[PDB]
Amino acid sequence: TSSEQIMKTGALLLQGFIQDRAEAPELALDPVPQDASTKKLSECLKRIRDELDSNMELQRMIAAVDTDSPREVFFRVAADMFSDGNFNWGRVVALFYFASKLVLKALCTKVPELIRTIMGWTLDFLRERLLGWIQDQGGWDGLLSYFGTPTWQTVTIFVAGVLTASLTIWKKMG
Amino acid sequence: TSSEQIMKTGALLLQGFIQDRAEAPELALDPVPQDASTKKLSECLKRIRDELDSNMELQRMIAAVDTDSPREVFFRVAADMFSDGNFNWGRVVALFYFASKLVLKALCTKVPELIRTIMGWTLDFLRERLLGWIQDQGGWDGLLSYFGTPTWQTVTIFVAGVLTASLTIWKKMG
Repeated sequence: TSSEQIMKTGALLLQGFIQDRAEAPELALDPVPQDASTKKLSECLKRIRDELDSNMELQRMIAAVDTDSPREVFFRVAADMFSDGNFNWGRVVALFYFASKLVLKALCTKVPELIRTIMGWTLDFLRERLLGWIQDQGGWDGLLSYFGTPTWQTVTIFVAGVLTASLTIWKKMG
Repeated sequence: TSSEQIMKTGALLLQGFIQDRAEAPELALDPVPQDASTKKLSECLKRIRDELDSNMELQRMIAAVDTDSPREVFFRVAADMFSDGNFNWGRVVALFYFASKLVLKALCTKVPELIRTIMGWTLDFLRERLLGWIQDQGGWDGLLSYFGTPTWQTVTIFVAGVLTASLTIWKKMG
């Protein structure tokens, strides 16, 4: 519940979204030693991550993102997504899911320098805008509770609900 | 008219019945971005929802439901309500109205974990038993047609007619 701890687990999770699906090996980021706690979180998020991968309306919007000049697209999404001073785990999770495919959309266009670059922005944005609220949720473990074991496909609708809804605004305001 | 679309609008409407009247903010479900189409549906259902709120014979039966062990009461109602392989919008609407107050009857007994849980069951039941028929009605927009603008208080009688009639059977078969 020290920033450190939250930052730490944060990168770990973030990296989870990424390396699970897909590039100079010398600059690679050595996998972060998971333990029990962060095991169930990641075990969970990969379950979300595929229901989301399977949401087309989201996939469409995702497809509409600047595949290789995404500095601005990320920070404007992240801004709007919490533009209301509230926070739920849905929102956090989505931001993470979004960042993930930002990468996969760049790895495909083969610009691996940015793995780091994006992982940078997020965890930055984590610290600047969320470290507080998470700290005040007893840390990440709350996020498990956000996902009880039958209600997968339901929350996921609402969680894509917001992410789509925000990409969409970006899509029109330029 | 893809399941997605129908599922989507489905949650949106469902959530409409609920959050319009009334609880850990961290697990909250972020409101689903409405558009024009689903605007009139929800604009409509809230008009039904109050004529129903105002039907006492229904309110009585509603009062007789297990306030906090409702897994079975819901699925047995939903079963009987379409136990005849026919479908009208009245029936659908009522199922939705019922689920709504199931929640409000639980929020009052302060068990907010179940918001999700019930929203789960319904949209499940939506998919398994209704996605077909709605798909074959050109989707939800048909439901508007079920409610022409003078004949409010009439259909509502028949719509409560069925819902009461089904709770009633549950009330006796145990």
